[PDB]
Amino acid sequence: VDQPVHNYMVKRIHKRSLSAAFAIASEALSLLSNTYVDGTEIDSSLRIR
Amino acid sequence: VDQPVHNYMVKRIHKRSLSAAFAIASEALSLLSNTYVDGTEIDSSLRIR
Repeated sequence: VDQPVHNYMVKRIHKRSLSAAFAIASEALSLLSNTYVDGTEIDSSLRIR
Repeated sequence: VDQPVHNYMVKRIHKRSLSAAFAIASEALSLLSNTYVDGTEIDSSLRIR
């Protein structure tokens, strides 16, 4: 004679990641570090670029 | 980890041409360049031709 069964299960999460890079040039940092000092009509175009 | 890439290309023009010929006989030149000397009934038909 049989009796009904109960099954008990358990699972565990798995951790992953994503990574994306982002470069910048040396002249880009040099043009982006002004701190309200420059502003001639030739450096502004390079900063905008 | 990978970082985005930009590309720059430059293409130039290339020059070609077309040529087509067109001939006029010397008799037709003598007919067309009378400079107000002809005008009879038989020169007019040759000038029209």
